Amino acid sequence: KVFGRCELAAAMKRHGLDNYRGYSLGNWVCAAKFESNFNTQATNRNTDGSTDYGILQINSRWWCNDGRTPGSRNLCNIPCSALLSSDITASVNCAKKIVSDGNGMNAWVAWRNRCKGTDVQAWIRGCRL
Ligand SMILES: [Br-]
Ligand SMILES: [Cl-]
Ligand SMILES: [Cl-]
Ligand SMILES: [Cl-]
Ligand SMILES: [Cl-]
Ligand SMILES: [Cl-]
Ligand code: NA
Ligand SMILES: [Re]
Ligand SMILES: [Re]
Ligand SMILES: [Re]
Ligand SMILES: [Re]
Ligand SMILES: [Re]
Ligand SMILES: [Re]
Repeated sequence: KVFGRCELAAAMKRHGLDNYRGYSLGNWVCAAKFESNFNTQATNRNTDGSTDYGILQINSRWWCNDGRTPGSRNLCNIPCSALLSSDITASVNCAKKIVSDGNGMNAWVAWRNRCKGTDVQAWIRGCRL
């Protein structure tokens, strides 16, 4: 599913991401924009053989199991395929674990490089929330 901006903001808010670990909703929408272009089915294979999955491009080296990333962990205790669903529950629950692990949203390189320090409120501007 390719979400619209405001639609994703509302869903992320229903799923408890607004101000989660202190990160306002716009940070999460911005991250999703630049990680996946709001496409829940986005995948990206990395040169190390791990793969990134879903709206927030969560990586199989640490967070989910895809059966083809040797020596990896599955710290979110999910199949990576769950991160591709039109329902964002699995991606949100895993993202909550990732953002709590020490480095905040810097865990998403695209967030650090394209959202951090910017007017992220613009991503939710005008949306019915
Ligand atoms: Br609902
Ligand atoms: Cl947009
Ligand atoms: Cl915001
Ligand atoms: Cl594996
Ligand atoms: Cl394969
Ligand atoms: Cl699995
Ligand atoms: Na894994
Ligand atoms: Re909803
Ligand atoms: Re909010
Ligand atoms: Re690995
Ligand atoms: Re943080
Ligand atoms: Re701001
Ligand atoms: Re809401």
